[PDB]
Amino acid sequence: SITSDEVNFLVYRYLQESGFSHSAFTFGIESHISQSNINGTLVPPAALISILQKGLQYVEAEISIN
Amino acid sequence: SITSDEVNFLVYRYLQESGFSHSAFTFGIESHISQSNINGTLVPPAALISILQKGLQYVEAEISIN
Amino acid sequence: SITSDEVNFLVYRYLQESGFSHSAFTFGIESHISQSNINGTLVPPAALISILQKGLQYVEAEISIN
Amino acid sequence: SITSDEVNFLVYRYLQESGFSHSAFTFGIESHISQSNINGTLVPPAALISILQKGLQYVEAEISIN
Repeated sequence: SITSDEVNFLVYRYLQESGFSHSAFTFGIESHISQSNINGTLVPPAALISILQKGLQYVEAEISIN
Repeated sequence: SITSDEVNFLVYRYLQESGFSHSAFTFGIESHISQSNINGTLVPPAALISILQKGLQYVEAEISIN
Repeated sequence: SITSDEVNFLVYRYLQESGFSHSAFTFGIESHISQSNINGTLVPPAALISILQKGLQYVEAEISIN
Repeated sequence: SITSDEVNFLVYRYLQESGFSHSAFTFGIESHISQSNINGTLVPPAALISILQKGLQYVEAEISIN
């Protein structure tokens, strides 16, 4: 909540999923991903795109009560 | 709110800033990033990182209010 | 006899042919390969590999004459 | 005389030397270079560029004795 290694994965995903095969490959290595201790079978599809969408709304909502 | 191009640019930026130039380079070309209708001076640093943090916050904030 | 581009193209091919598809892609862009005055429809397969072989013989036979 | 792995390292070199840093890296991985049985410090600078130059001269020498 939320550490270095992870925002990596969250993104490494984004690349795999969005079809950025190369960028996936390269970032996979540069990120030292296969040493990165997260469980990938236990994090959602399009996990990056979403968590973002919401942080925006969290902003949007902080504007409007104020 | 919140198109591919944007989440892309956010990421590209996270790569540079954090020092993943080898990926930064590859991703930029694969995600046609020179054709970006984004003002990069109008992209604060740690942008991806901090937005992402507000997502998670908004998630906790919904779970604990239930 | 023998330009930068020339060797470059020779390599680019080697990457595609040998199926080093990630690098091929990357090297393509780094070595500004699309701007080249090479006819690719004229570049025989196993281009580099076999040119190497002949070089290596030219070493060996310039040693065995003396 | 002349193995798959051999021509790889040779090129991997050329990439570094040539200041093709990004393609050196990706190809470092894609060609499983850390597993390859060459002593890196037992191959001279501009190794690829030259073995090539000679292979072409050998070709020339063959045409001109006929």
